[PDB]
Amino acid sequence: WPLSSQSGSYELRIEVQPKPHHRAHYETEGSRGAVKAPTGGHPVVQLHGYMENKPLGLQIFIGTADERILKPHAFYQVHRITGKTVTTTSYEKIVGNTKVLEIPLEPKNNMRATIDCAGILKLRNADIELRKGETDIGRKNTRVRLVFRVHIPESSGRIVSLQTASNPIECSQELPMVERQDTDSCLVYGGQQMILTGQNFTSESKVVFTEKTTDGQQIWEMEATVDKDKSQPNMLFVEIPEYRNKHIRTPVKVNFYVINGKRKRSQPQHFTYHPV
Amino acid sequence: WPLSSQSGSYELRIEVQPKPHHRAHYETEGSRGAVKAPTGGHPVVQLHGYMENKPLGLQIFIGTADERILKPHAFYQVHRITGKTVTTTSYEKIVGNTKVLEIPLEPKNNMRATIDCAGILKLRNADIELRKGETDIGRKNTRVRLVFRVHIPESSGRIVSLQTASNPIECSQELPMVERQDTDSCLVYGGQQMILTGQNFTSESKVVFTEKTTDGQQIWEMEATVDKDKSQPNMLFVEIPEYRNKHIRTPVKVNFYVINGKRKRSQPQHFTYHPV
DNA sequence: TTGAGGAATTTCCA
DNA sequence: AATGGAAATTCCTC
Repeated sequence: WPLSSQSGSYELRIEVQPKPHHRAHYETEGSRGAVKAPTGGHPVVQLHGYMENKPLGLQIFIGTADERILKPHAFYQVHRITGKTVTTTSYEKIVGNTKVLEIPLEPKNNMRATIDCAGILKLRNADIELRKGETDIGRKNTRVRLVFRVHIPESSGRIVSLQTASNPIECSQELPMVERQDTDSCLVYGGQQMILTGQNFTSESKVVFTEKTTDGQQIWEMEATVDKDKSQPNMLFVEIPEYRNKHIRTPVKVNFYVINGKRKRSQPQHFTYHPV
Repeated sequence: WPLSSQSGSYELRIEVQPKPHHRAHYETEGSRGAVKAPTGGHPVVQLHGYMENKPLGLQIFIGTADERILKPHAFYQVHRITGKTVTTTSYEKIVGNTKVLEIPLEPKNNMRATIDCAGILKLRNADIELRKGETDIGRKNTRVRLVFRVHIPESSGRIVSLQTASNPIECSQELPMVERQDTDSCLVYGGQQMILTGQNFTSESKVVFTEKTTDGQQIWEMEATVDKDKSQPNMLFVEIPEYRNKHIRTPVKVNFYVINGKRKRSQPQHFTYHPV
């Protein structure tokens, strides 16, 4: 529905936001999986002020993230994952030019709902812009927001319709960047703390040290553990790794980079090791 | 023609081989240009033993590079560039399920021909494998060879058919990273050699030194020439540049970075200059 | 169209 | 079914 709503006398809140990224899939591919949450779980929606003992139907559809008139995204449609097992929530498929998922919000769970039945299909830019009426374009526009709605019936006969939107979700298959290093060196034993000040640093970021021969033959590689804290979206706390040879009589130049998965390595950062 | 030939009593030789790479184009795009030669010119084909004063027709078609039964490539077709001007050779378009270009080989030029009217179209994998008969596949198979043929008529009535093939031609279309510096300093005069050990280093890589005021106003910038060798995919040989002021009575801190085009600069690398 | 360089979508694989 | 990883084929832009 293009009309905007909010959170009237009660309140519909997203208790658990979905990961910032989520590669969507095409009709040409097979499901690319449900929208997952950073916690390794799934996003969670909850209706608070409801006291009655009647189950409502939470509605889920994919909407726009940028611009600003929250509306169904023309190039994305929620996908009903048929989790023969993994699925913890029942589903239903409706329409209105855009597909909508309806999951039950039951008081049994304190009107709380785990969303692990929602995927993200991606229609083909051409196929869309090709239909009479649409003026928006797909190109470069792949940000999305999960939209949740509930239609609360009050004994008085009225219908209160709340709605909420997740944070933005990138839906396309963005690398790390280091600007400053808390420390520049340390000695063989390691231990000392190094705080990296940069960008794109996510909870899934990794830091690895490496040493190469003047040619390029990497002879050393070791992952230095990041930190227990949520760190920061632009700050990492790395515990300098130990070295492979404490018995050095001259400092040793090495490198360390930040990586986010596979094809996501930051430029090599310089770091030296002083002999005992 | 699937049948193989060679170089009988005369000889058909490629006097100038085509560059190893050449991004081909789709019917969906516009010509991506004629096949060019490393010399900046174009490939050149020549028939030697011919003495008669009659022009023959050199035939050009795109064939397979790998495997080994030199044959028309099913996913590539020569493209007749309509060089309203740049074109130095006339052309003709034939068939046989595969398109063939026929350029004239005239004695005026010593039966020599400059090939600057040949491009490389790329049919769509699906569109091909979809036709009854073909069993080969496009996927990962994008190597090609320019094939040239001549049909030499001998007064005796016979027909001698020679043929030759260019070297293989790749037909298909990420910032630098410095991990180690061979040298750390040098003095004003420069000259000394510096070997950079990193990644992504391509033949088109450049190295520039720079100096800035504590604010950021860059007052010095000079490109230090790389090296004649193919260097390495992870190793560069830079000849330290000269400095702008030999008359310094104190060392000077400067920087140097590796760049691949425009938006491809590596982090600034530290380097100092000692006074005479 | 011609002629490319540089990406962003779609399709494909293991 | 669910994804991670790429090749392919469109798309922009000048």
